[PDB]
Amino acid sequence: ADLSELLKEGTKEAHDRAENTQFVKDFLKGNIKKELFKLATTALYFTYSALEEEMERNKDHPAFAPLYFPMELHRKEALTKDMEYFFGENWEEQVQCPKAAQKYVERIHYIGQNEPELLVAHAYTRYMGDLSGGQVLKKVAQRALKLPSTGEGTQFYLFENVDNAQQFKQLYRARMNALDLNMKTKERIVEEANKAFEYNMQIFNELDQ
Ligand SMILES: CCCCCCCCCCCCCC(=O)O
Repeated sequence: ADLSELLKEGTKEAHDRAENTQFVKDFLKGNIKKELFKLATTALYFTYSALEEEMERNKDHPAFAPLYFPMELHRKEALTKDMEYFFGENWEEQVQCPKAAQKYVERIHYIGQNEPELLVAHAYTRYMGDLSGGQVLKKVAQRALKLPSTGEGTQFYLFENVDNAQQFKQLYRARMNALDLNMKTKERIVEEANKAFEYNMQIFNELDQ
């Protein structure tokens, strides 16, 4: 069956578990204060820094190259702007990676250096969710934190180079389903995606504290 279909069915439960964490339910209610949002944003910066370093490393690898979208998808530059807004120009000295995020970052580096055919599990799960959810999450955070109308602090959530998210999600899915993969590796990709949702849940719960 289609890898996209296997990922939908094989990750529904782990997806729902992460969506039902206390941090997510508080955020969507607007109950997320600035300092804690700065920590959550720090976690994203280190996560997407790692993910995009590994996608660039495998940009020519046949099990990943069709999904290399630096212009359309990469978030590191956007997150850098958000970190500069929330912390100021010397933001890099002010942060440290949260422990569960550091564990996810290590797993991304391992996957990209040792099992590049699984890197899609992380890219799909992160960027397809980002594209669907960006506008909703941006509005919630701008209102709750009273952020500037001009978009400072929420550039992570805006895909400046994706004209239409539903058309791009469709293109991305069709390319993923066309990767030449047997059922052995497709099942590992589903298990790696569930692994990602687990790291996701662990980062949320570390934020909740
Ligand atoms: C989903 C709505 C809340 C967004 C708040 C930002 C905090 C993100 C924590 C998750 C980090 C990525 C983990 C993963 O790879 O799944």
